[PDB]
Amino acid sequence: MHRVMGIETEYGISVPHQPNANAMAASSQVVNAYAPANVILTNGARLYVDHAHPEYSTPEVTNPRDAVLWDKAGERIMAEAARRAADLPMGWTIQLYKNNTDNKGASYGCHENYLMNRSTPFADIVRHLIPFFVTRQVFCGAGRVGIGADGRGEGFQLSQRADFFEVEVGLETTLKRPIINTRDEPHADPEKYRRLHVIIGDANMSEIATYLKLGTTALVLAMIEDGFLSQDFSVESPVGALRAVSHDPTLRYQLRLHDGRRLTAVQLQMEYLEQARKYVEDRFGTDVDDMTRDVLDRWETTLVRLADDPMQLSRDLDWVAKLSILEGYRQRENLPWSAHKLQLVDLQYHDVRPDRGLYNRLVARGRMNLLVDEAAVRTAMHEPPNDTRAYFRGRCLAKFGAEIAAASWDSVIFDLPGRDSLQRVPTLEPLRGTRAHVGDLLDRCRSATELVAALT
Ligand SMILES: Nc1ncnc2c1ncn2[C@@H]1O[C@H](COP(=O)(O)OP(=O)(O)OP(=O)(O)O)[C@@H](O)[C@H]1O
Ligand SMILES: [Mg+2]
Ligand SMILES: [Mg+2]
Repeated sequence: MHRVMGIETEYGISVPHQPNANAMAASSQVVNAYAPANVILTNGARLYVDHAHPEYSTPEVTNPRDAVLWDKAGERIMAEAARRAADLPMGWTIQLYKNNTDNKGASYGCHENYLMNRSTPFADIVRHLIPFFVTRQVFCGAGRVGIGADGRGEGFQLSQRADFFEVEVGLETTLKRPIINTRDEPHADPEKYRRLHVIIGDANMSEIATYLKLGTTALVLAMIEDGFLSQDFSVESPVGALRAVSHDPTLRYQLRLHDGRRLTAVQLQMEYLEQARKYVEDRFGTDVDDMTRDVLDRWETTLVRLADDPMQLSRDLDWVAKLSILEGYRQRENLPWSAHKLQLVDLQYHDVRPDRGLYNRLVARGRMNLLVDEAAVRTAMHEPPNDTRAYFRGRCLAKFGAEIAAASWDSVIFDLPGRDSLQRVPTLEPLRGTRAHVGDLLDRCRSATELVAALT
């Protein structure tokens, strides 16, 4: 399938035995440790400090798989960065967790960006997106021990971010956290593209969960752009139903719909599913991508698997995988969900360290289904996507990085010796500046000045 998307994960950061240490500082020390604080990677990825958290923004990708690949790559990058921070003269040993909460009452988001037609009514987006985002935590939920933002509430939930959203629509602020974020920063031609900023998702360790999160959403976004959805999935008290779903790991609870019909999160997801199948069949027909049908079947299988038993998905889904780890401890040690150990286990699951990370052990123990190979994940660290402008950005920093004064999604600003003014080549088109467009040019160009000349 093809959708221009990206995943910006704000990594949970902690400094052991460092009450004095500042998040902004620790978050910066790690981002600066990888430099050899906004840093653009050869990956086309972005490393920077955001909200006092180290953040990794994948390069722009055209599919949920590559998004998975370059997000995962970000984990390896975060781990490496944190290790280097300890190697630096500054002694800080920084723990990084890919998670949405520190269980202290603080919540940092894993953002998913999608490129949509600007012509797509935002009202239709909100209408059909809200119900989807509320109920997608079934597979997407990283899982969280403790209920409510404070986490003092005894229990296990699907979503780590669910308790942190008061409002359904609006701009994301420090005080309020909307389900549907109103911020439009396309970083692409504004008339042609709208960048949908999805803040409601939990950062997933599981490659499948991320795949489904991005894939299913991408599907739903397609139907919204084609105005395919006839019905209204809108839910009364979506923000409440959001938490409700998260708060029920059994997924028994049904949402109340403005049409009056009652459906569980999974049933509602199935509604989107068959609608998604019905949409792709109508449009794609036989030409449908393998990945589109893969996301389709994985979405259907998951929802069916979920309905029958959640735990059979323990290899695929974070919240189920974690729940597996958690229920084990509980049965073995007879611990209530109020047990602090369960929270440490919840947190440790997201630990970026290969040895310490519970998800990472599961992967090493073969307890998780991977959608991508570690060999590719490694390459995806220094190597950008070929199908996106990230290629031009990434390759430039690698070869021309020395001559580059600044880079972003919007452009790459070179400094050419002999030119008093900085030369800016904007990457406005996410789909341009790919391996095909700039690939040869970047191979031939001996210098940035030579490259800038070719582009001009
Ligand atoms: N045109 C686009 N369409 C879809 N996704 C995009 C686009 N441009 C960038 N992205 C994605 O957005 C992420 C970069 O987001 P960034 O960390 O800069 O946050 P932001 O969008 O500036 O907002 P904030 O700084 O408030 O989080 C990348 O992971 C990338 O994949
Ligand atoms: Mg960001
Ligand atoms: Mg963001």
